[PDB]
Order: sequence, then C-alpha cells, then structure tokens
Amino acid sequence: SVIKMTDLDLAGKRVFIRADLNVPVKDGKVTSDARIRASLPTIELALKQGAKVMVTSHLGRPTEGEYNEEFSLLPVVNYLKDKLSNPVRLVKDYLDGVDVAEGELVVLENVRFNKGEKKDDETLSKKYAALCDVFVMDAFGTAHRAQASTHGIGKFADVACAGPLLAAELDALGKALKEPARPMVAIVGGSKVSTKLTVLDSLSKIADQLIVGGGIANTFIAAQGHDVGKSLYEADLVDEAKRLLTTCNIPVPSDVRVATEFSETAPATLKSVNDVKADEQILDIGDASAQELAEILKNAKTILWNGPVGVFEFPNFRKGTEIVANAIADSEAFSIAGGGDTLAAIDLFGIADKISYISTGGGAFLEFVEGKVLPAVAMLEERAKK
Ligand SMILES: [Ca+2]
Ligand SMILES: [Ca+2]
Ligand SMILES: [Ca+2]
Repeated sequence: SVIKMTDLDLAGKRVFIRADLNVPVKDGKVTSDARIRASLPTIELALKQGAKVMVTSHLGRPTEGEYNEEFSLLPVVNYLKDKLSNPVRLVKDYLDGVDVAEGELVVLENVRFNKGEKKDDETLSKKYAALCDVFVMDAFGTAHRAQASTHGIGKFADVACAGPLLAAELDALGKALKEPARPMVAIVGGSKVSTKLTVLDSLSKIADQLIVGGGIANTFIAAQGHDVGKSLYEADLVDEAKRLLTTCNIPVPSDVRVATEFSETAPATLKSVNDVKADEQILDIGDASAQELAEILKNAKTILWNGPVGVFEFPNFRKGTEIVANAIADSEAFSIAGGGDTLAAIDLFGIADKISYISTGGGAFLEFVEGKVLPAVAMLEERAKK
C-alpha cells in the first residue's frame, strides 16, 4: 500500500515529480513524445490545483558532474511549452533552492548530471527533499533502481507518494499477479532462459499455464528429448527446463519453423519438433502450436505477456507471434503486457488498444514479476505504513 498523489490537496504546495521523460532527442527536438504524453496528466493535475510544480527526469547517458547540452532536458521543456498554457522554464542550479510560483512549471535539469545520483547519496537526497512539500514518484521504469531522485528523496520528503502512472502500474500488476481471475495464463518469450529463469519460476507459482517462446522454448524442446540442431538454446539450463516441465503445465511447441541461416532473406520450413536437422535453427513455432496457444489464450481470464514466440523481426518467422498477439487481443481476458520486445510486437500488429494494460517498465516490469523488491516502491510502502 502506497500514498496516492490523487488523494492529496496540493494547493500552494511545492511538488517534486520524478517522471520518466527520457525521450529520443534529435537536433534539440523530441522525436518520440509517448513518455511526455503519459506524464502530462500528472503534471497538469498538480498545476490545476495551484501547486508549485517541479518536474525532473533522467535523460540519455551523462556523466555525473559533467554537464552536456546533448543530455539537457531543454528539448522536453520546449515540448511542454507548446503543450501547456502554464509558464514553463528550465532550471540548472536548484540543489540549494528553487524559485517556484503557483501554477508555473519548473523543469529541474537532468538529475543524472548530479554527483551522488546513481549511488543514492544521502546529502543529495536531502537537498532534493528540502525543495518540496510533496514528493511524487511517477516513473515505474526507474523504480527498480535505488537512486537519489527515485528512492533517497522519499526518505526525507515531508510526504512521499505515487503519481497516477506508478499507481496504475501497481494496480495492473496486482490484478494479474495477486489472486488472478483464474485461467491465468503467462507467456515468457526470450532468447535465453538463463536471463529469465527467475521470471519463469515466479510465474510458474501463479499461472494455471505457463507458455514458453523463442530461444526459451528451444531449451524446453531440447529438455523434452528433441534434437534442436543449430537452434539457439542453453544446454546448461535443460535441467531447469526439465524441472519446470515435469512440475508445471507448460505448453511446448509440437511443430516448428526452421531456417538455414539467420537472415531476413532466409526461407521458412514447417516441420515437427521430431525432425529438426543438425544444420537447422528454430526461429518460430509452427501452425499447429500457434493454434493451440490461441485456444488457451482465448479461454484465459487473465493474461500476462512478456516476449515473442519467434523472430517476428523477419516476416518469414512472424506468423507465430501474429497469431499469439491477436489471440491475446481478441481474448476477453484482462491482458497485461511488458518488455521492449513485447511492445514492439504490439506496435507491429497494431493491437495497443486491445491490451488491457501496457507496461513501459522494461527491466522494472520484469523485476516486479520476479517477486523482487523494487526500492522506490518499498520506500513508498514504508512511508505509507504508519
Ligand atoms: Ca506555452
Ligand atoms: Ca494543453
Ligand atoms: Ca544447470
């Protein structure tokens, strides 16, 4: 349980919002505004109440203490100026006090310029907190990392709370992972089971069925006793795949699509998993498997989706992920999706409006699903615990 920004009266109060405004920038201009558009209702909620609003973010790859116009939040400020009637201005020196009026927006320069940021420095965190009455954490995508503007500030701020974006994220994750509606189906696709083993373990305890995809599925196929040829798999994780297979309901591709080489030119051949040649690499599941997964996902009441079931980057190996993506979309289930690869699939098949909740949390999304403690959330849970 966390305190919510939306439950507070911010009239004439100094509000420090940590947002994710790490947008792609080209020639001093924003090229993708998705993150700002998501953040805007949080900023405006505070502004409309006549609050003294400060918003800040990380951007790009700066070195602490080393300023760089390349990683300045100026392009974000300009965007905000065009999209807001309220006066907007960038402030570069603020660690020792900032002048903020009611109804105006101050953008505090890239926090990653500040020494002690990555290390969650106490002195820096205290300086952040002294700037505000209320600290608002609204960047779930950084909540998994203990940093001065994401974690430490919440230790010393008079009030520490969650913004609308963070709160909606926690609600969605809760709905899917805590007493789900039942036929909770999870999909874990990826190139390596090693990198997603904790994800697999955590979900295997929750899901009624756990669907494996991509290179993860390959290792599971090898675990079933099928030779995978030159397919991407991990021999040192066959035992983990075998362990999960024999103890959990985990669908494994019965048929598969193979290639001769790893290219966008390479042709696709549909074969059973019993007949993979030593020089054939699996790059997508077959038709029979895809239709099987589609049926399972149709009957689900809750779906968690993370990763592809094939190399959808190649048209010849896109069919499998298309069927799965559309099955989740057309399903009456509450569907949550997360992961860079997953979102690219969502955009590719044009089903964003069909998924109940789309997480942009990336690494933070995966770490929450793992059952790992996210520092920013833990902080907010602690402050909210009186
Ligand atoms: Ca304006
Ligand atoms: Ca506007
Ligand atoms: Ca092993």
